[PDB]
Amino acid sequence: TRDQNGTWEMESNENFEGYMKALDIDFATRKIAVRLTFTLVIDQDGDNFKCKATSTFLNYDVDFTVGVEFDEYTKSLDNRHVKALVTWEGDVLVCVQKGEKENRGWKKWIEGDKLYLELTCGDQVCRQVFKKK
Ligand SMILES: *C/C=C/c1cc2ccc(N(CC)CC)cc2oc1=O
Repeated sequence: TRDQNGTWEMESNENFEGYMKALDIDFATRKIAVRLTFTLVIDQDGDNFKCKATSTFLNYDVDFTVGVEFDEYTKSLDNRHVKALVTWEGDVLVCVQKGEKENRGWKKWIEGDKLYLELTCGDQVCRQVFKKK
């Protein structure tokens, strides 16, 4: 399915530190961030997405339209400027963040009532799995 609407509670988190280290997140923010569980709230209407990931400390907010390139200032993460583009590869939602970092982006897909998120930077791949609340 291409329907990722929902409130999604973290079930698994693998190699979050490696991804954040690849982004050069400072040590203290990174060490706290690796410890924390996230809820992902995805508000999707056709091609229009609003994605909010919340923890007790760090936050992530992005709005986009599938297939429309946009400037992203990554800000609360690594404070960089990228040219972001979100598209479908089958039922996998693929984001490429064009900029200083290679292989930077993410992939989101549904596999049996679970939402998978892959965060990529360089040769680092973080895998997070969420359950629909
Ligand atoms: C497609 C959604 C990706 C995504 C990206 C994120 C970046 C940073 C963070 N945090 C804590 C809330 C910083 C450690 C979370 C996050 O969640 C996501 O789903």
